[PDB]
Amino acid sequence: MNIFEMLRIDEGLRLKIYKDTEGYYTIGIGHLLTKSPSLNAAKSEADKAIGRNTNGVITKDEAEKLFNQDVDAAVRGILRNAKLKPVYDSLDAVRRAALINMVFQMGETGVAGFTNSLRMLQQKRWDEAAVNLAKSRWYNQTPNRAKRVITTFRTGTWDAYK
Ligand SMILES: [Cl-]
Ligand SMILES: [Cl-]
Repeated sequence: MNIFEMLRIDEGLRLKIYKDTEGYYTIGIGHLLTKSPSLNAAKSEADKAIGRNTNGVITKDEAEKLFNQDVDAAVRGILRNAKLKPVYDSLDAVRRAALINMVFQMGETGVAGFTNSLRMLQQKRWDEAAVNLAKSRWYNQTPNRAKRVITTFRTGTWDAYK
């Protein structure tokens, strides 16, 4: 299992514009297009992202290409963030995939806001960090995905995904 396969299980793949769990326009593998309510603003962002007139539909290839960039961006965002980088550096390979996953879903800003859990992860206090992460809108809004990410952090194994 690896980050790509992990995120592919969490986000799924849709080749036509769709609405995410929060109601925002998305396409592909969890690629957010816009938080605006307009399907047209959504189609525009899609064409700009792909480089062609898409009419809100893309191909598998196009989807994976966006996915590749977005994982790359997630990692570089972590490495560039003063709050995130130390945490990341401190973690083993599996748990790093868990933090990338959170960043991909909620952005660098959001994750960075998990001050206490981050501190507990740095300290390697798995069980306590897992309890802290669960007290969040995140866990309440997408509980199954959250449990999977959280177990990854608690265990350092891919069990939740197997
Ligand atoms: Cl883009
Ligand atoms: Cl969920």
